[PDB]
Amino acid sequence: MNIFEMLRIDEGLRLKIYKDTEGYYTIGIGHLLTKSPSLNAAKSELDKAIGRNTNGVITKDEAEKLFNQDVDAAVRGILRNAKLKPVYDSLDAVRRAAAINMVFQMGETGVAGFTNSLRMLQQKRWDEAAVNLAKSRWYNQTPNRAKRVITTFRTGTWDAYK
Ligand SMILES: CNc1ccccc1
Repeated sequence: MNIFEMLRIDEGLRLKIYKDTEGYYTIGIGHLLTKSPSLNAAKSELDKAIGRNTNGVITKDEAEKLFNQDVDAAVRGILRNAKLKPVYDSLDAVRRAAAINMVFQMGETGVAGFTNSLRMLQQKRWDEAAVNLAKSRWYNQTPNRAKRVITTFRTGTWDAYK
């Protein structure tokens, strides 16, 4: 198990444009295309990302390419965020994957509002952090996925993904 396998489980793989849990046009392995309610706008974003006229359909290779870029961009974003970087750096590799998972799902900004969880995670108060993390819109809207990510934060193991 690793960050790529973890997010592949949580996000799935779909080669046609679909709506994510929030109703936003998405493709591949959780690659958000747009928050716009326009399908044509999403197809435009897809063509831009892939570099060809896709007509709402991509290959597995293309999906995995976007997935690579998205994971890489999530990590690089964390490291350029003044609030997230110190907490991330303080974590072990397993919990770092849980950190990337969150940023991948809700964006950098969404996570930065977990100020109290971030502090508990840096202090390594794992049970407390796990309790605080679940007191969120994130947990309430996606409980099963959030439980897995929180368990990873709590334990520093891959038990929730086995
Ligand atoms: C709580 N998730 C998270 C995300 C990014 C860096 C540290 C922690």
